[PDB]
Amino acid sequence: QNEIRILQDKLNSTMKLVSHLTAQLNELKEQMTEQRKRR
Amino acid sequence: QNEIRILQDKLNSTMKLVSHLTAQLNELKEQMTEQRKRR
Repeated sequence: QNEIRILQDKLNSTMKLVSHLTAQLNELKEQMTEQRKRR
Repeated sequence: QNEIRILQDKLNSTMKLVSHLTAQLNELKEQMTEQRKRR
């Protein structure tokens, strides 16, 4: 049961990592938009 | 006591996860605003 709780925490961490990846993609899109605006 | 410190670290991680969820919601709102602007 303690391992199951740890597994649930790991799943939450995986969800956070997925959100971080989405944030990184958004940052890349923002950087591309800034570059286009500068040009 | 060491477990209590680990629990405190886990609570900090949970707070970070909550902040990450808020950031994801903000990113979704930004994406919706960008879509509305494009339309």
